[PDB]
Amino acid sequence: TTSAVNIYNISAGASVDLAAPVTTGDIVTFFSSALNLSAGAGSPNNTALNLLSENGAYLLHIAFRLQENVIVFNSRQPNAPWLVEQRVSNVANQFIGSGGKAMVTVFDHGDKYQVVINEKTVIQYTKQISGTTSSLSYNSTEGTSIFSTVVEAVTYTGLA
Amino acid sequence: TTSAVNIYNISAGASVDLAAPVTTGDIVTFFSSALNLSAGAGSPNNTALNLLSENGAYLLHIAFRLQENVIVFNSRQPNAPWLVEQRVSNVANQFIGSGGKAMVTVFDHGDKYQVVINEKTVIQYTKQISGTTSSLSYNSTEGTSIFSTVVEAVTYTGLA
Ligand SMILES: OC[C@H]1O[C@@H](O[C@H]2[C@H](O)[C@@H](O)[C@H](O)O[C@@H]2CO)[C@H](O)[C@@H](O)[C@H]1O
Ligand SMILES: OC[C@H]1O[C@@H](O[C@H]2[C@H](O)[C@@H](O)[C@H](O)O[C@@H]2CO)[C@H](O)[C@@H](O)[C@H]1O
Repeated sequence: TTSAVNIYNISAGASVDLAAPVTTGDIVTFFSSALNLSAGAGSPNNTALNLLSENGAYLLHIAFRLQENVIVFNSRQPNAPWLVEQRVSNVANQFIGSGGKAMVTVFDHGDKYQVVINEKTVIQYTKQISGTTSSLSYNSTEGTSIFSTVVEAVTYTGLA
Repeated sequence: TTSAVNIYNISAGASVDLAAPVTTGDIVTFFSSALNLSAGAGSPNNTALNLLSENGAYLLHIAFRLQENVIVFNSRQPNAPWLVEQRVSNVANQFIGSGGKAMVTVFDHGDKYQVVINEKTVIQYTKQISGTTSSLSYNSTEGTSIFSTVVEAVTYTGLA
């Protein structure tokens, strides 16, 4: 009955602490003011968007790899190996209908994460780790990111 | 479990039909790529954002008046008079923290409409009329709109 909107500007390489955590029912949307589908190779990730728990766990890791022409979704506890990674083939195909900008949305359905690029749902991710999101990061491979140097993030919390 | 994201480009003077209706629990966000808090007088509204029913009723009317330095929230059935209008004083005060752009968010709480400008909740509107929103309009007074000529709209439906 009293939802909230929080806006963040995330510079590449940075991690921001959410003024309000993202839990079941809440939403996170990343806005990119540019799209470079022919930027270069990632080491191996050109661009990575992360949702992190209060103790460093990678609730959700989203990685775009041009050289491999794929998108990877994984998770992992702090100082622990990477877990079972789901992948979606064809990067450009997902950004069809972009036009110099893109938005990635993540719905926290509680027991899963729905990832949408623009208007297309790309995957229904099954949570390998549970918990509320308290911080988000935008990591890039030097000079080869498919997104703008600064990505805007909007969270809609306190829905359910 | 299968929420949806729809993007719309709304030119001043137009109405768009939502590919997906907005009902209780859903969200609508308007994005303006400009802010003119010194554009001029509205006749009387400099800019109006409307949420309309499949019947033409104005579920929610949001109007910004610079000459009257106020924001009006009303509703009305088709070919009927305007109802009880709620008002918020001080236009600029609501956009504090903007900086060349703004976003207005409307949460459909079922029996109310929470309106947020950027991160500030401006009013918890009590629905004078109920129903699902099926179309949206952006009206303005020639040359005196406080928003860009084109406003982007993003709806998040199928939440509840
Ligand atoms: O799980 C995402 C994670 O992948 C790492 O690379 C993996 C690679 O994708 C996989 O095919 C191989 O078997 O193991 C590599 C190392 O775990 C990236 O290095 C890391 O940054 C994440 O993107
Ligand atoms: O209710 C919104 C509606 O207001 C109309 O103007 C009002 C005016 O603000 C009020 O002071 C007067 O008593 O009644 C008018 C309605 O006849 C606008 O003309 C209309 O466009 C809406 O903005």
